[PDB]
Amino acid sequence: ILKDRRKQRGIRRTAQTKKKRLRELKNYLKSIGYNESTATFETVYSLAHKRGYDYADMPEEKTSEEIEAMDVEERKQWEKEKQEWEETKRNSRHRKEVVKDVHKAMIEGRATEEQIKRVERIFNKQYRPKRFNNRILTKCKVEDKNVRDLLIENIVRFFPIEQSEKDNLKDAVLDKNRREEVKSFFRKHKTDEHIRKQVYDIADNKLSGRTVFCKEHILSRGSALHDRNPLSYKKGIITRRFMVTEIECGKEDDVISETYREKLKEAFKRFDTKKGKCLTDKEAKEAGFCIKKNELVMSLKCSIKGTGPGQMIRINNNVFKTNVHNVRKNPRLSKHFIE
RNA sequence: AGAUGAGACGCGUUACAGUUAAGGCUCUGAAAAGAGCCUUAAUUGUAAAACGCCUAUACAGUGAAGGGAUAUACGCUUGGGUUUGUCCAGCCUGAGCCUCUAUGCCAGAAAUGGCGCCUUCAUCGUGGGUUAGGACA
Repeated sequence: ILKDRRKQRGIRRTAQTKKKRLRELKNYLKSIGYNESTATFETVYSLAHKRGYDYADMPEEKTSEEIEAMDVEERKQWEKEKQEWEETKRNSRHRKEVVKDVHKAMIEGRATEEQIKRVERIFNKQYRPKRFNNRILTKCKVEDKNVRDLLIENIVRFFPIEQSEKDNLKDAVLDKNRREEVKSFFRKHKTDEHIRKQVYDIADNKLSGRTVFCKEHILSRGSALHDRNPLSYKKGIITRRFMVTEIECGKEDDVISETYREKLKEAFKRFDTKKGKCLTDKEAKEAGFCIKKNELVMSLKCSIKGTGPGQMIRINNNVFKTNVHNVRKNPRLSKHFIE
């Protein structure tokens, strides 16, 4: 399964793009004349980390009659999109706000309007171009959404009625005004319910125009090295910080902080707990815990068990858990081991 | 009835540094208390998140000029980097080309124009691509 590979790819490329734009903003603000120790630079640079989300303002707008229409998978995916939008907007700002703090900071530093527009360009510049439209190349190009009229021609051609009302049905379905007329003939002649969902799927132009033939005949130890999340390794004790929700009920004794361990124990005692499985977020939130500003549940340092210094490698500041362990040490990771 | 692919916004982890709150230790002081160190949590700032391989004939920015459907490329053909002991997928890209495919944004009923986009020159720098997926050894 390559879905986790795609997720890691996206995180990697997003971090690289953020590196590129921070480097360009750093270079341009140095080229203006004020490098450091001037409060315009710290303000604008700290704004640049959290630049905002104007590109997808109100993403995937949809009406409730459409929410009642699609399949279970698509409506669960749309609920995921709605939850993603709600979760980001509590921590994301729209970019026109971030532009406003950039303007405030740069006006406070008596800069020119051309410099403000140039910083605006650096903030809005797209580095890796959105190249998405023609990506999947499932081909029968060797003969052995842009196909709308051909597709309804394939659907309607099996109806017993004569060709002229087939053309009128085609003209009714390609035009968005005449949908009630399609319901009129669709009540008039009783076909399968698969025919309604299919025909009104071309009427709503989902991704079905690419799964198609050529137009003339429409008629372990392999790749991964180590764990994703860095661990903390200081003076011989190995720990990693966990959120309270993420701590499983069977692992409460592993928390290094004693007082929060007792509070988690009486949290499991006060509320109904499931023995040894992961505990819920809002279920944990009602008990006595300090709240965070942004994500709204605290974090507690936890001890990692079962592994030790025999696998730990150090790439820059981070310390990871090696997945392959001994290959005799692995030659690719042989230079980064701790001992 | 299901799967490959692009671009960000965010969250989370780690390192360093600062601040606040709570706790512990030491010194000083007649005492109130003052100072310093350590632990936990919250908050802020900067940085890292494959190892590596390839690329300076490259990559990126700015300005000017020209083109922009008689056109470009996420396309085709043929090569290359990732690439190894060998072969792929995916991504990125050189040359030719418009045969298939794809062709964004804004104003305008439209014609059309302006942005995005492509090429050249000058200037400024060092930057860019791919790496968590497989199969045979």
